[PDB]
Parts: sequence; structure tokens; C-alpha cells
Amino acid sequence: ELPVMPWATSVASGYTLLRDPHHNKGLAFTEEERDGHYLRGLLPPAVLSQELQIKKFMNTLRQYQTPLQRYIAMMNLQETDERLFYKLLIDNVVELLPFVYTPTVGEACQKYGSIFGRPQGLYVSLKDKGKVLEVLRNWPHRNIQVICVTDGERILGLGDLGCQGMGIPVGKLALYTALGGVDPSVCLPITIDVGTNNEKLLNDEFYIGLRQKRATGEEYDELIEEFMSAVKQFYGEKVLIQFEDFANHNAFDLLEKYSKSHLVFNDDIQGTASVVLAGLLAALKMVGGTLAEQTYLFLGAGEAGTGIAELIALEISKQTNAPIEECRKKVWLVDSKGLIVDSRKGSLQPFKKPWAHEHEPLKTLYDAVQSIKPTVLIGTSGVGRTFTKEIIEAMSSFNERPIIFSLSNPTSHSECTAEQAYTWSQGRSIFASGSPFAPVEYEGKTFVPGQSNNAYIFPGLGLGLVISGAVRVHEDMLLAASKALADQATQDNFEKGSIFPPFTSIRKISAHIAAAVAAKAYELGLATRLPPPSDLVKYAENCMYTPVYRNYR
Amino acid sequence: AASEELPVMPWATSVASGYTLLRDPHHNKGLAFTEEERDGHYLRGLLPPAVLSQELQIKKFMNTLRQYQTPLQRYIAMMNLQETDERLFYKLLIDNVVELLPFVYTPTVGEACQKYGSIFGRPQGLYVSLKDKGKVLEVLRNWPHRNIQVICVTDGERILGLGDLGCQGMGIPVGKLALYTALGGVDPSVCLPITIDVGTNNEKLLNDEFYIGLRQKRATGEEYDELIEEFMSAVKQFYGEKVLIQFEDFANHNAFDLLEKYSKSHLVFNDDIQGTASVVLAGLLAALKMVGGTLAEQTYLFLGAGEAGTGIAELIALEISKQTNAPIEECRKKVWLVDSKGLIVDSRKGSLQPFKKPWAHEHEPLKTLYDAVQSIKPTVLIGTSGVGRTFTKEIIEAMSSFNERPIIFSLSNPTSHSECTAEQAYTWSQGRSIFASGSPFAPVEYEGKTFVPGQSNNAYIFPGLGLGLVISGAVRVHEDMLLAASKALADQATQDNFEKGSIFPPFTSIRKISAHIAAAVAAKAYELGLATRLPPPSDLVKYAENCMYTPVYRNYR
Amino acid sequence: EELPVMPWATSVASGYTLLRDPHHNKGLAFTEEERDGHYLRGLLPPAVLSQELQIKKFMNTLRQYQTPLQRYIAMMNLQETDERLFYKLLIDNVVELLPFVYTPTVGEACQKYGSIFGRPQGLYVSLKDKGKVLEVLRNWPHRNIQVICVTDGERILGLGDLGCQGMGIPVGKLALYTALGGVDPSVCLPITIDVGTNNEKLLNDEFYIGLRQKRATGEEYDELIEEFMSAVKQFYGEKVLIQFEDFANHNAFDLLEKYSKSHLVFNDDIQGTASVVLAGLLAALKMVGGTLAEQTYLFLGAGEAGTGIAELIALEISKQTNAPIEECRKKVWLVDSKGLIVDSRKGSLQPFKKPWAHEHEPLKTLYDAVQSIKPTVLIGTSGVGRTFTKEIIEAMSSFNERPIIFSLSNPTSHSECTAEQAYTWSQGRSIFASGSPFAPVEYEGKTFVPGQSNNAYIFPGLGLGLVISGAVRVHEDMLLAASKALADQATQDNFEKGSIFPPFTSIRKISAHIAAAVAAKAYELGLATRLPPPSDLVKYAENCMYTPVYRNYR
Amino acid sequence: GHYLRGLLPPAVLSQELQIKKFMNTLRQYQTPLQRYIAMMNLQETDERLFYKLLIDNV
Ligand SMILES: [K+]
Ligand code: NA
Ligand code: NA
Ligand code: NA
Ligand code: NA
Ligand code: NA
Ligand code: NA
Ligand code: NA
Ligand code: NA
Ligand code: NA
Ligand code: NA
Ligand code: NA
Ligand code: NA
Ligand code: NA
Repeated sequence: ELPVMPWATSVASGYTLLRDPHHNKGLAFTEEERDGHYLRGLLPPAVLSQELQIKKFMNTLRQYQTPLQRYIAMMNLQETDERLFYKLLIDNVVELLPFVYTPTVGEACQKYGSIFGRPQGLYVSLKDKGKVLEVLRNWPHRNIQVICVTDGERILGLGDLGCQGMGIPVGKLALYTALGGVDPSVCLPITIDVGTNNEKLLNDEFYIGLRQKRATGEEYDELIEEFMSAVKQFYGEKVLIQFEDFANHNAFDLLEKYSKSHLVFNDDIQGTASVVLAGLLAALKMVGGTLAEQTYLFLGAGEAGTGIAELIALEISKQTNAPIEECRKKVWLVDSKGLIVDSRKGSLQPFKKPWAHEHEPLKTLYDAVQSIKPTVLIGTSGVGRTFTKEIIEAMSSFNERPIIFSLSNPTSHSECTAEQAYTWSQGRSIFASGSPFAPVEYEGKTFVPGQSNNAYIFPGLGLGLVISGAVRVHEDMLLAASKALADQATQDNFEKGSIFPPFTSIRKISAHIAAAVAAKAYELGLATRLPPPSDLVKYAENCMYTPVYRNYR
Repeated sequence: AASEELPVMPWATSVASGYTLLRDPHHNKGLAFTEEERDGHYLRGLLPPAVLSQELQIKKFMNTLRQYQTPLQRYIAMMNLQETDERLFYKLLIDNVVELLPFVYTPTVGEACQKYGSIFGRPQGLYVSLKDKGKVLEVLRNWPHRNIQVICVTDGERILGLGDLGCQGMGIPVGKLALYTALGGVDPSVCLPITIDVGTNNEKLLNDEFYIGLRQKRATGEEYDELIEEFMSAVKQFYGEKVLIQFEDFANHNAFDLLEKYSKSHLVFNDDIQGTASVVLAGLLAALKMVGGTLAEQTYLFLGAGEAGTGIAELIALEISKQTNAPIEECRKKVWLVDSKGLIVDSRKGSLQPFKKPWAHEHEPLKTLYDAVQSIKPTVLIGTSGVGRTFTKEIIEAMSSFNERPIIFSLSNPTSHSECTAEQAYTWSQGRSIFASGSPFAPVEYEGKTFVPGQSNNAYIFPGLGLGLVISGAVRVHEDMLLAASKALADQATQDNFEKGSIFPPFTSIRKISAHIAAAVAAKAYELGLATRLPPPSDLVKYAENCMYTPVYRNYR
Repeated sequence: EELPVMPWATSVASGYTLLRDPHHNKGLAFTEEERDGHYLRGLLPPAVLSQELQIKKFMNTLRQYQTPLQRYIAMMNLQETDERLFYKLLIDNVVELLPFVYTPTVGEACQKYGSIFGRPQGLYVSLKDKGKVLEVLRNWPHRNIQVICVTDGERILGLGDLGCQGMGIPVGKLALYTALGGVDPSVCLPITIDVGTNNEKLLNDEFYIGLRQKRATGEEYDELIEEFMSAVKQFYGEKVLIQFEDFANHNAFDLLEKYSKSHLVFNDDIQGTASVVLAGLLAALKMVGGTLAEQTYLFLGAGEAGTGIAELIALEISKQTNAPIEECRKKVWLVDSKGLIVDSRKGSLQPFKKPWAHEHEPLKTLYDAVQSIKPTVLIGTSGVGRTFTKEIIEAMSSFNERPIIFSLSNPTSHSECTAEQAYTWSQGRSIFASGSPFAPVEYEGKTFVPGQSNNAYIFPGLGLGLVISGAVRVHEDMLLAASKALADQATQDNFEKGSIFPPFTSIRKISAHIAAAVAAKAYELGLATRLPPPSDLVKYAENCMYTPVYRNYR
Repeated sequence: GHYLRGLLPPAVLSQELQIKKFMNTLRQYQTPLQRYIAMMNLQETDERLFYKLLIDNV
């Protein structure tokens, strides 16, 4: 006895067909399609193939001089011809990923109100309190399997962008489709608008959100609770909810509460941890060594930092068979007050305590790098230019091949650049970054730095959950995904300095990740699509959305 | 690859409002649209000011329905309602099942098929003809409900006792599916009535200016087989492996061949063969609970040895096999059949159609039913011959002379073709016969008692059996599911029915009867490994009840 | 244009959307090519049946329903499922079907409307829509409205106050505009204004569809009507025809008075009935000799409808003789509930009865008035059945050779007398006509076929005349012109059977002539806006007429 | 009234501010042809905004 929306169904014809992104083929409508659907005359005589349409659009797209104009033309395409959008992205993913994802999506979010054109996603605000379920009914695709949701509090390293954070889930789900093969009709981008503490946006006449400060405490928790309950009631038990770009306290609390009642994943805490782990398994495959033999130092000890560290420690426990507390002993984190150490146990946030070992207090990253002498440095602070020449030279002075992960996004917030990491280390850093850098020529050799970004993981991980009918996420699924990504890494990639295969392999990578995730769901008793298929890799491959145009009756 | 290239329908959706909402029978509530729904969907002024509950709409509709003078007028008004307010139709039907069943199923539905062209109003169901050869799948694509789970299909060749009515047989699957919804709780949106038009041999219909089908004699042999094969392969491709295909009112030889060809490859069921077997078995099981005895201890005599009749026999034998652990060849030996030529016996084997041979036991030839009844001395006598009044006074008296409580089933429909009347069975046995029939008879008063004879209607079985297949994800029908349905139906027969002589519970309990049958069928499907909705829920009765469609209006704001 | 608007989407109809749309649905007449191009294959059975065979099929089942009301029900259901089929069936079987979709069966339908309510028809505007009438009009999905027929249900035929169940009347009236007058049904809007009802039986009926209150009156009533009339002008413009039906007599007059100056309006009961009666009298005198001025007229019922008929007779006498209108009233008498309207009562009459208050001894009963005045014409508007008694008709037949008797009250059960009674009690000599239909009467070897003096002969052509000439006001001379056009169609073929009007089988030809004469008169008076006038108005009217023959669809 | 809640973000922008917003991005296109493409796109997305923008910035 929920209220229901009454939907009418009809055959799309004429301009109705041309104006529906899900069906519009533009000039690719065939002769017969045109004569059966009243398109004759509404289009010019010539029939153009999907492949020529891609070429035409790529031609005009490269004439836009700024990355933001290219993001704009891509989103406009997504909202006019969805299959072309996805075939174009897939076939040009290496070139286009920086424009629809990091870094450009970050700029899109900062300027979202000033470029806002065709509506994308669903906005749920404080003003919908008591009527969330009401709002969800307005979404015209009934069969939702993947939700990506943000409150915009922590967009990349750019801070609080409020209701303009919508570009992040819209981005993420396009990658679920393009990289992961998830059907776009079952994807739902959501922004929850509870206000913003961003003064500049509160005073901007184009800000698209509620002009108030962020709600906190009960007012916030009640809205989230109503949302999560509405999702369960409307979409069932198997809907994947992916949390994106919440602040530390909220992100942890949400994962703690809803991972017992729903199928949830936090991309920053769990996705990032998984991709970094894979990058470490591959880095050790190129330069030798075990995960247990390393000493880890993190700059930044919130969601991503502590989550990556926990996953690394967890995999150390699996490979050594030692208790988890032992496996944390060579993982150290530095926050804004400095090294996290026993003498501060007095007053650390809960998620940092397990990392506080007995050690002298140290104020700065540089002093901690000097005293701890890590084999591995991982930056997630969200603060640019924080891996200095002095730091990379130190890391290069006491390791032959220092592993440097500069994970903060977008590009301007990167801890260092690939250029700086290879030069300041004399060609010896194993380097990966959150955001893309071009190849670096150093002293006559080419380095191709891998992008340690959770886009390698979430698309296949989510596909794995969906094809298996998983109802909960378990940490062993994260380790299974990390291992499936590292296992795709080859000698070809390593010779170029790349810890990951390139994104031209992404569909195949996603199919192996999904297969390993699904297998793990079956093994733990968390899968509801029983029985398992006979070949999970083949099944994942066969499940994947293809954006080649349909023929229409 | 090649099936990815197949053209699809570009369906679009939009919010229904105004007359688009009022003209869609799936959503239309008429005067039951609340003030709030009217204000939110642009209905204000299109309806008068008053809001009428679903219960008052039912009462309103019943009052006018009862003022129509002929059964067929009532059929027409009921079909019109189905096609304008679907939830009102289903709720009206459920709450008045005993009174309305004769207007919307048997016998009125037969009369509607006879006259279907002359009363054709609002379209119902999907017609597939010989002219759609090579493009059957393109026709299925025109049906605007995408997830079909139950199909009831006919070629119209043998509609009740009325013969070949060609394309005008659509009244049958339309009626059956209404019962699947009302009695079984199958959601009407997942039900698809289909008529396959391959011509008709009914000369009257071929000359009737109002006949709605192809104006030609039936296709036979290869042309027919190929169209059917294209239909069955298109059904599988478009709706998947789990769709139920119920065959209805095919000619006899055809009905068996389709069932044997397609039981290997699809989920299929024929109501006239499998359903009837199961309801008769349920009846024997209830009768024996009423008078004592086991199925194994009986001796059974059938008048009529049609292929459909031998399937009743075979199911009785199979159940005797389960209760006894004896091979089925041993259990057939107390089941006898009489033909036009007399008792089916071993010495006739050479001149017997093959389906009769399993029943051809060692015995002296007997030319007549009466001689067979006196020689064999059955405890149970079952009529499927299609000839009225073959259970004579001499027969009923013989049956009553060597049985305390003779069990007598006159299954031939309609009433004029009944082997005997209820009045006769009870009068000629001095009140002692356990009686049931295919056609409805009024109660009988005899000396002291009042007798309400049970009616061998396979609507007692098909709705819960299909529900059971659907809720388990069953992929094949197995004969043990038919046994499980029969036992579940007989277990619902209370002492209240037995006091009045009724071996079946009344249709007022049908929704609960369906859920028990569905549970027993589902449980069998899990047991035989034929279920795909895994794992099974722990309480299948409860689960079956909660899967049942309820036609209470939805709220729209 | 701070005026909100309803955004309407437009698309090509197919599949079920086509089948369930009564305006486009052809049922089994969709052709092979239409089916293949509109996703209908399989949704319909293989055969293609013509429009004519659909009509035959439907008439066959129709004639098996045992009650008139069941036939009305089947016909409304057909109007709401296949419009073109409905209108063609009705036009080709008009004599047979009229008594089932119009008087008398429509009366019973209104009395039982809640109990038989199926497919929605028309637009309901209630007191609860106050302040929001325009918003309700926006919900009607046909934008170009040219003819509104509106009631408040207060005086439905002679049946009284039926409240919101009065809807049946405008709905039936508009069907006749289309079937009989050729107005396109898409441009017709039936409306019921629900302000409550004084019928206690309906207020206590669980199936009553209206507001469960007594009728609003005074300023409250007038405010709703004003908002309504202002909304119709703003939304449909200056040229929309508003036909008022079945208002109480006081409201009927006041609304005609007030809105005649501001809108194109027509009251069917006061003007339509006046015009069909005049035409009947013009025919009747062509058949038995004499002049309108030399008759003596007696009315039973002095409502603003009886006085309306009387006023138009006096007006045409004025035109024919040149005498002032006042003197043309001297031989026109009316009997109300307290008796004959006479000068000695004048001080205490309602003002509208005063022009008829001639000097005469006061008389209490109709019969006394019939014996004292000795009319040549007796016209009944009472709403009370069987008031033209044997004694009255015998009297009329003793001092007139051919007494003219019009028994106008509907439905049949409220008719002043029956045709059997008229011809029997007059010995075959009455020229009789009635509001409701009667079967042929056999008397001493002669067959009498009584005419129907019902405004269905007039309103269809008259509104078509207003519409095609772009008229902006109704003038009394249009009513005289319509009367004369109808009487000019009466021939000796129909007089020989005793019918003062041509049969309904000629109604399209009659309506074209009425429309031509109404339009000519609009141009002649400076009331027409479709300029310049076409030169052959009768031909133009015929060519303007809706045909319900199916369209072919691409 | 028209089932838009959630499909749009919370803020309501006036016709005038939409004009200003579109003019600001229009000026940042480098070529005349790009300005044409953006205008044609607006004519086919929001007809009234297109014509009002054009009339006020003719
Ligand atoms: K970041
Ligand atoms: Na979270
Ligand atoms: Na397509
Ligand atoms: Na039926
Ligand atoms: Na057959
Ligand atoms: Na069969
Ligand atoms: Na029987
Ligand atoms: Na059942
Ligand atoms: Na149909
Ligand atoms: Na109505
Ligand atoms: Na009358
Ligand atoms: Na949106
Ligand atoms: Na809001
Ligand atoms: Na415009």
C-alpha cells in the first residue's frame, strides 16, 4: 500500500523518438526505421553509421579549447543520444576519461551552477523531508540496481561544493556503464542537498542548491535514514548503494549503520583501498618483495588513508597468517598534527587509534620520512605539493625503488606530479597517481605512470555484486578484487613503469574483477543468484551492456 | 549475435493523467479516484464530485448485472468491465465467485465463443494466424506487457462440447486466465490469452459474415506443425524458459502430441488431460476418506476409453503405485475400461489403438457395460463416454447391490450428456451412492436427507497448480506435481462437505485451496530439482498466500 | 496572459493507445495497412469488417436488450468507445434510436444516472471549484470548443430537480447537434453545474454522484455562474455558443437576460421550444387553412417557457400584420396554478405574466377556460401528465372543426395526453403534436402519424447557423427565421399522414435550411463575423457538416 | 504539479538569470561557429529562452 505512480506505455515515434536519449539514433535511423516511425523529412536524406557519428563528434570535440567545454559537450551528448555517448567513450576512453572524470569533473562541480544545462540525476533535499519516497517515484526507470549518492561535502580535494557535487555520481555511473558494462537504465545518480558551508556558493546567484548552512546531528541523520529506508522499500534488498564524497565522520557512520541492513560500498574508504592494494601487489611483482616486508607511511589519515591501511594490514594477515594487530606494526600515518603515535592516544578520533604505535612524536612529514624510512609513501591528504623535492630525494636516498602513490585529486591537488617524482628520484620511483599525467621522458627513457584511481575497481566490483545477487559487501570481496586487478598487470606494462594495465583493457579487467567478486559472494553465502553459472568470467562478459544501436520495429 | 540484431519495439513511458488514465483499465478507478488523486492527475471535472468506494462500485455493478435477462448479456457486461476497470472486475468476481462463475466461465463462455463475432466489443488477447508465418515473434512484440509468465493458448478446434469454433475460441483462454487471477492469485498483467488461427472446419462460421478468423478450412500436417513450432520457439525466445504454456481446447489427438512434443522443452500443461485427471483423483481421495478404504483396495471401472480417459486411469494407477511401492504394471490390474466394443481385454490387443493396450488385462470378453459391472464388481464407476444416460437404473442398482457405498462419477458434460443425473444416482442407490459429476445439479432431497453433489470442475486445480509452478520457478511439469495437487485438494475437504455428500469443498474457499495446492506443487518442484527460485522459502503456504494478487485499488497520491 | 496554461504533448497514436481512444478507434474496421503500420496486428483478430457491417452487428445485439434503459446504456458505451461508429449508427437509424438516446429514455437515465454510471462524459463544475473554474476547463482535452450545452439539473424535462444527474441532458443534446445538425463532436462540450439538489431522495441515495447538499441560491449561486461565464469567454473567446438547458424558469430567464448582452447564448427551453412550436403552427395552418392572427391560443403552464412560446407567436403575428406586439397578445391566454391570467389579478402577478393579463372574468380551471375562451389552439407546457382530459379534448373538438393540440411536456409519462387519446376523443379531427414520440394511431380505418413538436427539430440547425456565420449574438428574428425554414420543409407528403413536420429521416436537409436562414439573418443584422458571406448559404451549411465516415490513417 | 520534483535541483532561476548565464558561457567560446552551435542547441532545448535571449541581445 505505498502510493504508486501510474505510467502509460506507448510506441515512440516522430519527435518523441528523436527527443528520447535512450532511443534516439540521430542520422543513424535506417530507411525502414524512418518509414515505420514517421521520421521521413524530420531528418535529412543521408543515413550515417554509428561509427561515422563517433568520428564526427570526436572531430568537433577536439576543436573545443578548454577541458570544461569538452565536459559540457559530452554531457549534452549523454542527454541526447545515449548509445552514441557510450560507444564514443568506450572506443576513446584513454583520451576522454580526463574530460568526463578527474580532473575536469572537479571543475565541472565547482562551476556546476554556471554551466547547468540538461538535467541529470535525482536531487533529494531537506525540503523533501517526509516525502523522499514521493521524489523517487518521479524517476522514469523503475528497475534500479545501482545508486551512486553524495552530499557534496568532500568533493575530490576541493571541499564542500554542496548540491553542485552531482557531477561526481553522474560521472561515476557513466563509468559503471562504459568501463563496467552496467546497463545505464538501471543506474541512478543522486545528490542529497542538506545545505553547504561554502560561503562563495551561498552568495552565488547561480548556486543550484538550498541557500543555508549544512544541517548536522538529528536533522541530518533523519533525512539519511528516510532516504535509505525509501530506497529499500522502493528498490528491494539487492540494490547497490555507492557512497561518494561524504566527509570522514559521516562516511564512516553511514558505512557502519547501513552495511548491516543494505548492500553498500563507500568508494573512498573501500574502492580506493582496493585499487591501492592492487597497485602494491603489482609494484612488488615488478620490483620483488612481499607485502609483509614493507614499511608504509601515509600522508593523510581520514577515510581513504585509514581504509587503505586497514586493507593492506588485512592482506598481510592473510599472507602471513598472523593476527591483525601484528600486521599493522609497520604502517604509519601522518595527519595535520603530525605522526600518529602512542603518546597521542589521549585524543585521536576512533578510526586512527589502531595506527598509534610507540614512537617519538614528529611534527612534519619530512621528519617522519627521515625517522621511519618507509619503502612506501602514500598521499591522500587532498593538499597539493606536499611531496616536496626534499621528501622524494629522501625516499630515493634509502630505497633503490621507492614506491610513491600521489592519490589526491584533481591534478592541482596532487601531492606531486609524475615529472617531479621521476626527476627528483633519478628515474627510480615506482609512481602512481589519482589523476592522469602524461608520459615523462627522463634522461632518454619513457615512463608511463599508472593511475591509482578507484575507477579500475568499482565498475567490476559493482558488476560482480549485481550478477551474483549479493546482499552485503564483505572485505574479502575487496581483496578478491585487488588480486584480480594485479593479476592483469603484465611485463608490457611494467617495462613502461605502469603498475596497472591501460584503460583500453578495462572491460576485460572489469569482467575478471566481477567474476572474483561474485565467486567470493557465493563462497561466503552472500549471493542470491543460485546456482552459480558454470564460468563466471564468461558470464560477466556476456552480461555487459553493449552500446551498439538496436534496430527498431 | 543474430538475435541481438532482431528488431525491437521502442517503448516510451510517461505519466498517465486525465483521460489517458481513465481509459487504461489497468489504472482506472472510476468514481473511486480520491479527491487528492483527481487534483494530482488532472481528473477534476472529468468525474462528478462524489467519490465511491470500491465496495459500493461492486454493489452498483451487481445490481445492474442481475437485471440483464440472458446469461450472455451478463457475459458481455462482465467483459466490458474487465476491459475498463480491471481491479473492479477481479474484486467483483472474487467476492461473488459462486454466482458469477457460470456467467464468466462454463457454460455461458461456450455460448460466447459460438457467438463471439456477433458480440465482439473490446479486444482481448492476442491472435496469431497462419498469415503471420515467419513473423510470429513480431506479433508477440505488439503485446504491451513485457513479462509474461502465464499463457493460455487455443486453436479453437474443440471448445467444450461445441466442436470447432475456430478463431472464436478466444473466449476460452480469456476466461481461464480470469480464473487464474481471481481463483489463483496470478497477477493479470503477467497473463496472456492466445488464439492460434489456422482456419476452421465449421461451415456455418465459414459462411457467417461476422466470423472473425481466417475464412478457410483448418491447416493440418506440416503447415500446422511448423506454425506451432514457430510459436513455441518464439515464446521461449521472448519470455524465457519459465513461462507456463497452458494448452486448452485442442482436438484430442493433437492435444496429446503437443503435450508429448513440448513437455521435453518447455513448461507446459494441458488442462483437459492433466487437470481433469488430477481433479478426478482428488475426488476419489476425498470419497475414500468419507467412506473408508485405500485407493489400492478399490476396483475401478470406466465407461469410455478415450485417450483423455486413460490418462485419468493412469493417474489413479500412479498414485496407487506411490502408496503401495508396487510397480505401476501391477497397479493398473484393478482398473478396467469399456469401449464401444465392450470391455478392453488381452484378446483384443491386436485390434486396439496403442494407448488402450496397457489396460487390456486377461479376462473373458464382455460386450456391454452391464455385463462388465456384474462380472468385475467395481467399487468405483467412472463415466467419461460422452453419452448421456448410460448409467441406467439397472447399473446403479447393480453397483448398489455389492457395494455399501458405491462411488459413481458421471463426468461427461454438459448435463444432457451426463451418464446419470444426481436425482437418479441417489434415488436408484437408495441414498447410498457417493456421487459427483462434471455438470452442476441442484441438491437432491431423498427420504430424510439433503444431498449436495460435488462437481468435477478442474478450476479447483489449475489455478493453484499454475501458481505453484510460477512461484517455484518450475521449468517442467512432472506427473508427481499432479499427485501433489490432487492430495492437497482432497486434504481441504472438511466434514461440512461430507455431511452434505460433497466430496469437494465449495468455491467460496478457492483462494485458500489454491494456496495449499500451490505450496504442494512448489514443494514437489523443489524435491525433484525442477525449481529455479532458489533457495525454497521455509513456509510455502504462507509464501504462496503472499504472492497472491489482490485487486484492492492502489493509491496514486 | 498571466493565464496559466496546460502543457499538452502530442504524439502519433498506435497500439492500445489507438484502440482506447474513441475519437480514432475503428475496431475491426482498421484495415490491413493501418494494422501493420500501428502495431495492431495480433491485438485484433484477422478479419476486417466494414463500417456498415459494424452498424448491422451493433443493431442486432441492441434490439435484443429488453429495456429502453439497457439500450441507452449500450449506446453511451458505444459513444465512448468508437465515436464515428456511434454517430453513423445513430444518423442511419435515427427514427428507431431517438427514443433511446433522447426523450423519453433520457429522462429515466437522468433519474437513475448514479446507478448506471459507466464511462465518464462531459465536464462537471461544482461549488467546490469556486475560484478555480478556469483550472477545471483546462482539464478538457479538446481545445477548440464552439458549442457548450450546460445545465444545473434543476428542471429536467417535467421530472424536476435531479441535481448533478442532469448530465444526461447536455450529453444527449450535443449528440443531436452532431447527428442531426452536423456539428463536429470534437468542438462540443457538455457541462453540468453542480450547486446541490433539493431532491431528498437523491441526497439520501448512496449512488448519487453530486454534492450532498441543498441547492445554493442568491449571491453564492450567482457568483459561481458569473465565474463560469467569465471563464468560458476568456478560454474559448467571444464566438462560443452557450446553450442553456433545464434551468428552473426564474434562473433560465435571469441568465438569458444578463448574458444575452455579453455572450452568444441560447436557452433551448424558452427560445428553442418557442421556435419549434411556431413552426408547428405555421405548418398546421398550411394544412387546414387560416392565419396566425385569427387564432385564439390557450396555454396550460405560464412558466417563462410558456410565456416564451406565447411571446414568439405574438411576435410573428406582429410581423405578419404590422399591429403593435401588445395587440398581437390579445388572443393569447395562459393558465397558471391559480387559474387564468387575467387583468384583475395583474397587481399581484410576477412582472413577466403581466403582458398576458387581459380583461376577463377570473376562472380557476383549465376546462372552464377552454369552454369560456374557445381557443382554436391548445398548448400544454405544464410538466404534469394527463391534464388534457377527455372533457377538455371533447370540448376543443365541439367548437373547432380541426382543434390544434400540442402536448409538449416530456417524457411520455408527463405528456398532457397521448396521441391515442387526442385522436379518439376528437373523432379523428385533432391536429396533434407532442414532445415525446408516439406510435401511429388507427382510427375508423385512417392512420394518424403524430408529429413531434420537440426542439430537436430546431436547435441543431440553429446552432450550426450561428457557428458557420460566426454570429456573436442571438436575435429574436433568427428564431422567426428558423421557425419559417422548418415549416417551409413540411410538405403534403407528411400532411396526408397528419404529421405537421417532415420525418427525422430528412433532418440533415432540414438543419441545412435552418442554418442557412439563421446565418442569412446574422449577416442581414450585422451580427455575423465570417465575412464576406458565402453566396449559396444552404450549400455552405451542407458542406460544413460533419460526416462520421471513418478516416484512413497513415 | 508536473512531477518535476527531484528531476531538477532545488533552486528556481528566473528567465533573466538564465539569459545572463547563457550569455556568460556564450562569450567564452573561441569561434563564431561554436556560438552558432550553442545557439541552435538552445533553440532545440528551450525555445522561449532562445527567442528571449536573441531579442534582448540582438
Ligand atoms: K581525492
Ligand atoms: Na559511507
Ligand atoms: Na538503439
Ligand atoms: Na470470460
Ligand atoms: Na486442435
Ligand atoms: Na496439449
Ligand atoms: Na455430468
Ligand atoms: Na486451485
Ligand atoms: Na487484444
Ligand atoms: Na458523466
Ligand atoms: Na409529450
Ligand atoms: Na534529472
Ligand atoms: Na527541494
Ligand atoms: Na514558443
